[PDB]
Amino acid sequence: SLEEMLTQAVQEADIEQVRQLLERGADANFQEEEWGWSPLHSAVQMDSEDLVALLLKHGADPCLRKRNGATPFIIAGITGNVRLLQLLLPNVEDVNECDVNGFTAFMEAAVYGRVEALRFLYENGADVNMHRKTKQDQERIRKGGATALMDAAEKGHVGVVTILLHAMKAEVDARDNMGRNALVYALLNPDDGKAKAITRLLLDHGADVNVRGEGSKTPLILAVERKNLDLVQMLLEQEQIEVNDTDREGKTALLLAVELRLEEIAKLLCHRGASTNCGDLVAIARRNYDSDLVKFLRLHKAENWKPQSSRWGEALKHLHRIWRPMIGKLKIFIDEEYKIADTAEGGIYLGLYEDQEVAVKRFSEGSTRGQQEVSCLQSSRANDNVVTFYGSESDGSCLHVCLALCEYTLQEHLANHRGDAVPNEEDESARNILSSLFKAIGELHRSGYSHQDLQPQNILIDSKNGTFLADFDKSIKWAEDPQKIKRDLEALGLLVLYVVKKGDISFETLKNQSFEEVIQGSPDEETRDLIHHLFHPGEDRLSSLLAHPFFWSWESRYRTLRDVGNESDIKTRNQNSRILQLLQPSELSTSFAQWTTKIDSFVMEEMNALYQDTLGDLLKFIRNLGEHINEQKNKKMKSIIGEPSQYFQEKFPDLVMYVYTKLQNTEYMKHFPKT
Amino acid sequence: LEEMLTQAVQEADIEQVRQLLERGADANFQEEEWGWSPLHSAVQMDSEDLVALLLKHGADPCLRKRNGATPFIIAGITGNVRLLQLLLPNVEDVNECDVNGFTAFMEAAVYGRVEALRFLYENGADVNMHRKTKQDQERIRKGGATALMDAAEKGHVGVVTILLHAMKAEVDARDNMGRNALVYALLNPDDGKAKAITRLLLDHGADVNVRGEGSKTPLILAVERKNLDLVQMLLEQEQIEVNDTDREGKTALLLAVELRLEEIAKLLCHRGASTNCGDLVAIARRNYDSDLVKFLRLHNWKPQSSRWGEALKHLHRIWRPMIGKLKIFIDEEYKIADTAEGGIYLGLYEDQEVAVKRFSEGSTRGQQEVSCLQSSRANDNVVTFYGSESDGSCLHVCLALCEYTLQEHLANHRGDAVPNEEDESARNILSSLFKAIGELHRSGYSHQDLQPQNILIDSKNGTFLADFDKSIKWAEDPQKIKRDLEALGLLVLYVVKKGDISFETLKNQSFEEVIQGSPDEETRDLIHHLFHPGDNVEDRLSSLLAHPFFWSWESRYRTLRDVGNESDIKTRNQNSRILQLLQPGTESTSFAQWTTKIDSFVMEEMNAYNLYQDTLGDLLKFIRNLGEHINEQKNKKMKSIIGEPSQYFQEKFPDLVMYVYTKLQNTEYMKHFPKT
Ligand SMILES: O=c1c(O)c(-c2cc(O)c(O)c(O)c2)oc2cc(O)cc(O)c12
Ligand SMILES: O=c1c(O)c(-c2cc(O)c(O)c(O)c2)oc2cc(O)cc(O)c12
Repeated sequence: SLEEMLTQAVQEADIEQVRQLLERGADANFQEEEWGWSPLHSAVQMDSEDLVALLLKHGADPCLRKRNGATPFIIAGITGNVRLLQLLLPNVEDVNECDVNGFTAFMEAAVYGRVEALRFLYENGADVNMHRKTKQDQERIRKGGATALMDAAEKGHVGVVTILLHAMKAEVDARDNMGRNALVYALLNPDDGKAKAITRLLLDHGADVNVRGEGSKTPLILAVERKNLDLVQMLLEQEQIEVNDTDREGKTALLLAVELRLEEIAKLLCHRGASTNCGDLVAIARRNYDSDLVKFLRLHKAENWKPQSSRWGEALKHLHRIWRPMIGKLKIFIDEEYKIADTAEGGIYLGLYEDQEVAVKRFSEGSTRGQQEVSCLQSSRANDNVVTFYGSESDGSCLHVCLALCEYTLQEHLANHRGDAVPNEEDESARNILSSLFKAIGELHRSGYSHQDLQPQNILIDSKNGTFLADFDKSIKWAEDPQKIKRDLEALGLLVLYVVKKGDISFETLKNQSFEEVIQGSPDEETRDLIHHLFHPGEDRLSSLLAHPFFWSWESRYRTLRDVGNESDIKTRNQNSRILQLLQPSELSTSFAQWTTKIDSFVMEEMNALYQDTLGDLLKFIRNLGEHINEQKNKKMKSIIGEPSQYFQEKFPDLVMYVYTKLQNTEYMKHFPKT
Repeated sequence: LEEMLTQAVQEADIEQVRQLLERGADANFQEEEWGWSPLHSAVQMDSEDLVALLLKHGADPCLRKRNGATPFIIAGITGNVRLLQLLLPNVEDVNECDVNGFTAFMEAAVYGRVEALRFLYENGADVNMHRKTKQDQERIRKGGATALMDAAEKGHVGVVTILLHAMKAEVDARDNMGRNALVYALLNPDDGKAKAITRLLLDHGADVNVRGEGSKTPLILAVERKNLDLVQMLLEQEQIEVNDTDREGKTALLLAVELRLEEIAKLLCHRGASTNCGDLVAIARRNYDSDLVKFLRLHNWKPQSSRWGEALKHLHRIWRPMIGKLKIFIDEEYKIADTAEGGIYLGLYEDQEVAVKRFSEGSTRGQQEVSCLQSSRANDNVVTFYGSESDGSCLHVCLALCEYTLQEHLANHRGDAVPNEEDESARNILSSLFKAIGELHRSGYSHQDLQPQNILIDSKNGTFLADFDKSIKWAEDPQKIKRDLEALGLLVLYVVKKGDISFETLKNQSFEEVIQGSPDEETRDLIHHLFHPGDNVEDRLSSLLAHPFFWSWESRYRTLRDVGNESDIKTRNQNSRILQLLQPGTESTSFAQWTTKIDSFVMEEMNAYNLYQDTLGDLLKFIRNLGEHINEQKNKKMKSIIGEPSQYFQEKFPDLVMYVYTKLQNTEYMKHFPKT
């Protein structure tokens, strides 16, 4: 706290407290570990001649570097005080000492427009044509290498540029590692006046005008985008300028002028020999409502992008063909032709995000619902079962949310494929859809968000039969109300029935039913138990419910009953054994009590070649039946049973649930199929 | 052709139009794309002759195009007054608006056509009419702007003055967003026109405490524009609330210090702006504004990654300027790895932790990376692509942050599994790579540089593909796909061998050398199929996901059991189909005379009735019979010798799984294979 009380004194500019602590034994070279600012650094920055002299009296190193490698001498280039530079010069080895990015004290006078500081460094040996030497990470991407002339032109300091070109013999056509001269840096100053002045100074000295800057843009191209006829006139005064130069996207200087509705600039470019066959300029000027420019062009007289979606395919071809203004990276047109669905605000339309097909949800930029949607999506990019979030683009008044384009809604999807499966077939599709919903909602909870509006319209299907969660305009962070999760689990239960019933029961119908009514509507015991656990849960239950026998295939259910019936203690009917102790409950009346009286009598006799009405002997009955069903002597028996998995679940619907319940958290859990 | 003759209207040749209108061309012909009739195209180009010539032929001046604007409305844009006169006696309402609510009066304001504006005023046009648009736009509070707002946005000082005085315009009118013309004025890039209109609007009583885009006040827009003149003009109003905050809670003074505007900040303090809305002194200090620093002196984010955790806490804590949506600082503390260009650093992209690969904005490899990523967003096993932000010279590619490289990961978990345990992790890694590379091919891209440094592991042990800086579209060269499958083969061995064999060592080996390095027959066969996928490669990676390499040891044991339970194997019917496929002709394999290679005690006890023959069929019967009875009480002695049966049979006869798989691959008995 002795060194730390001296850094507080320098900021308060109490000169006496500094003298009191420098004689008390405070470190003058003490660098704070965060950014490395020494007391000598902080004094020069705030321009206090007294504190810089007082600390230099106590041996404060003027070569002491900060985190970015800048000495207090270099900082004096920023401050611009000439007598601070005088105080530090006799203790500096090289005046061209640069920080880790290559910034010398000379450059810091140019960047900040410190003329009196710039001149002092000039006569004292500072290099005017010094390129910045930075680290090898920046060098490998052609960064750095700029001079003081470029720095001064970028900042628009007309005073500094004039002195460098005349008094200090600066190279006007010097290049950085990117290949850019000071002319490019000049046209980037938003002030129209300052840019005009520096351009004149640079052109008269011989700066190359056919150079490339940001986006392969020439100075002529930058002048058009700035909408400054004066800057264009100065450039076209050179005859060697290449007017037919193309930028990254292949747009020429003339093309951008017509696009931006600049009558005189477009006229000037044509009169200087710019080619008019680089685009349909007349139609562009026609849609701009520039009658004068349309006529002027009259007197001087391939497609390949293929969309991936099938439903929206032909519509995407049109949206790519037509011209639209870009909202950042998004190409969108608000029309009934490109509408996807209606929402509580703005609706959903087709769009193109970096030439990628996306579905666009629109919000008023002030809407809290828009914020809740974009907040939840950014956290669920790692969620595989949530629609892929591209980004958000603002037009100033409309919040555009671009999402992965899907073919049909879950409600629509179940309808379109309703006629595929015979009515008495294992519904594999229902398990694939519901499981992916468990994964989406489960991982969404671990991400701290709850959907709050789970309905089949909010569940989409892509072209590859994948199911995704979407429409988080009503989502919340469930930390604020921990028990609000129950709504998603309740809606998940209704979705289990909605999907099992292949969509025949409407979701509105399911919302108006009570819990007991919904349970009755389930066709089997596996669905009834699953929905119960969703309405009556106990943080990661949704992952644990993926092992529920609902998601077991009929072979896996058949395989599991076989494997239990192969237990040694069931086959020997060891009443003392653990396995029968678990299967011996208390409970109500099961459908497999006196199970011998409900099976075909022909099968009963051949298998007895001592079955009791216990559960253990039923599974033993399944084990012997399963291993031997295909033997020659059982061909007649095989016709009675048919497919055995369907047979036992048909005669005893509660069998799978009953075995699962008793063996859930036991050693015999190992007989369950792997999940 | 008859209606396509209307192309002459574009050339505005009067002779051909009069000649073809009597030839039978539709004057109201609307092209189906946008609905531009010949009368529409004429008013757009301002042709006095063609409007009269077409009005002679009954051309409807109320005929609407796609956006609902009549040729009369278009005349508001053109500004020719005699076109308005030619159409006025044939228009029901002068305030007829298009589908967005643009009337002929408003179209004169947007384009600054004063002579058109004056004519429409005295003929009944509504000056304070708000735009009535469709309910899609209305439900997001879009539209509703007036002619005063239209003129202020475009900066036409002439039109604003006439509207405020001669035409009784409401100065404090609000749109559906809640914005007045003053907000539309401050958005004009022209400094002069914005200043003039602001004075005209303020003198009439325009509300200055209004909110625009992003809850920005008029004062805030002047500060962000860096225009001292506009700030003084606004602070001349006494009712202005100077301490009003935008959406992000930034006040007028706060934004001024951040942007290094000395005098504006000084002016705001002299007008009563609060100084306790932020650490203003330090902000001016890091801007190197010595005078502004002196002047002011006189007056929970938790990262999810574990490895990079403490570093993300610092990057969120420190202040950095934003490169679009990316917060990044190039420092050794936040370095991840070095690349051929730019290296890899930590960053925050929309407050999310991301790994950033850096390129020069001109680099073609940077373009190939961002090109391949945009196509692989739907690929679950490719690193999640967040977005790309440009700093003007550096292409920043933000990707999902992963913990360790596959090479690093195998080392860190090398000590986990006892050497004689099923390598489950190797199957999870390779399968996800097959899914990643497979779907990448379906997306039309090939990796071309598959190496373990290009395979990442997230926090949840998930494996992802990355480093698409050398990817190509394989349509130009279809057979280059085999290279990715060849590198995939080396990855199969590299992952099975737990990384002990270096990848460079494997790249210098030949095909036959690499195959020899495989420790078992399942790996040996898989690697072969990747080196020889054939010219009909197509979707071979999907078909190889059913290869017994990805079968669990339980699934292999279950399948050999299930085959041994076939009726014709238990009865040893040599004529049957099942045995003909397995045993045709009178054997070279490790299970020939397999009865002589197992412990004699197990061999004898199993013989409890014809004994087991040295045929393959009885081996599967031997596995089935052993499996069903292994846990019986009287077999406790036998159980100890074999141990885990799956491990036993695959070790004594390594080719058993491959031999059964090969013989039953495309048969009815394929059903015994595990489900995929
Ligand atoms: O791609 C999408 C999509 O197709 C639909 C959609 C919704 C309906 O209600 C329909 O009837 C319909 O045909 C499609 O909604 C979406 C909602 C999102 O939040 C995000 C999307 O990407 C989609
Ligand atoms: O998240 C990433 C990541 O962590 C690494 C990485 C980490 C290491 O620890 C290394 O040693 C290494 O070489 C690379 O690379 C990446 C490469 C990408 O193209 C994209 C990424 O998202 C990552």
